Amino acid sequence: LQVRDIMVPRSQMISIKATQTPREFLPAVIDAAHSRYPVIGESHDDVLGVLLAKDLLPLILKADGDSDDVKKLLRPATFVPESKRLNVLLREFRANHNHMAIVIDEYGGVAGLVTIEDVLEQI
Amino acid sequence: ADLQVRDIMVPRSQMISIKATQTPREFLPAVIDAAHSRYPVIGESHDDVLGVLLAKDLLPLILKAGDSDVKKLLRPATFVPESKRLNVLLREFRANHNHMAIVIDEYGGVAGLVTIEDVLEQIVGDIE
Ligand SMILES: Nc1ncnc2c1ncn2[C@@H]1O[C@H](COP(=O)(O)O)[C@@H](O)[C@H]1O
Ligand SMILES: Nc1ncnc2c1ncn2[C@@H]1O[C@H](COP(=O)(O)O)[C@@H](O)[C@H]1O
Repeated sequence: LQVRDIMVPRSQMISIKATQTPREFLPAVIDAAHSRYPVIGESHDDVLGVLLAKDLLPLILKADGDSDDVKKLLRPATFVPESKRLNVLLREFRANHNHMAIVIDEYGGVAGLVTIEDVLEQI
Repeated sequence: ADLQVRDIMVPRSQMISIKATQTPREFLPAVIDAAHSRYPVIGESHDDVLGVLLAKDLLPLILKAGDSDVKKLLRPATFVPESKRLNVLLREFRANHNHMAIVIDEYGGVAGLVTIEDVLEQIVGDIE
């Protein structure tokens, strides 16, 4: 199997727009209750990095944390091609201690996202 | 290799936990530093696990007035014995979609904690 077969497709990704402050994005984030979210720029094809929910914790004890710039909290996205084999990806997740990869198509567009939990249900 | 939970667990003395009497103002510094997704919450001692706190459940405090009692956020813990085999543990993580279990010794005390990531660390191959 390949990543493209088991990915969360681009339309179904819950993403955070990089222009939004926590005041604006947190309601949808809290509703979705995911651990990690792609952060986008101009479009769903413009993935800037990934936001970990737990990385928002420092904002609780700030004066004005609800107005912070999310770009500063970003981790780089791990990118994989659509054709990446699942057995290879699983070994990569172990080596790099990550949970999420952003899937890019043959044109560099964003196909979707894929997680370690999803890989385990398929191989 | 008949691998068991005790072979891969984070032992009790190395667990980062939160005391159920602590406010977020009190526990957040330790929680932020440790940077885990999930924390056992303890009552009277490290053996008295009340449940688990998910870091992501603290997000509403960014917007709310609150940082001065954790118990309302508590999720039930999943408990497993030290002797459970890893193949069985993996099936349970997959069946219940949980990531963490609290490991219990033969006396009912807390031996440590164990995660799905710890299982995969043990069983998945190196990059070839
Ligand atoms: N940001 C996201 N958008 C859409 N689906 C996601 C996202 N993060 C995780 N998932 C899916 O939800 C599952 C559980 O992840 P989580 O909710 O973070 O525990 C994953 O295995 C993916 O299928
Ligand atoms: N509360 C905790 N205390 C100590 N170690 C932990 C805790 N949570 C997770 N771990 C360990 O850290 C690894 C990564 O989990 P996390 O930091 O939550 O992404 C796990 O696989 C465990 O080895």
